[PDB]
Amino acid sequence: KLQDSLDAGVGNLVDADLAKESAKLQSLQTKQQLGVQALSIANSSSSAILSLF
Amino acid sequence: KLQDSLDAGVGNLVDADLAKESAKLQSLQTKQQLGVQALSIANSSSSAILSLF
Repeated sequence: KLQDSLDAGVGNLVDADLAKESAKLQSLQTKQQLGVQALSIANSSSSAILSLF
Repeated sequence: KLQDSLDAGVGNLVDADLAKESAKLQSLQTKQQLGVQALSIANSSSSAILSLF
């Protein structure tokens, strides 16, 4: 019984809550795609100077 | 485990950060179009002498 309670306590300390991690995974992937699009916009923004001459 | 760690370290030493490279590609290409236009404006400048005489 003592070894069982000790394993359960170590698990309470280290083990992760996978549901919260799945939520942050989805939000972060969507944020990454938005960041790639924002980077493409930032590259495209320079082009307007080209036509001025 | 040691093989994987050594490979990851060499990869840190040599791998490129591609997103900054795409941004450099865009800014550089725009710089070439503007520079070609500047070279054309430069070639234009000598024309006025034919009118002056």
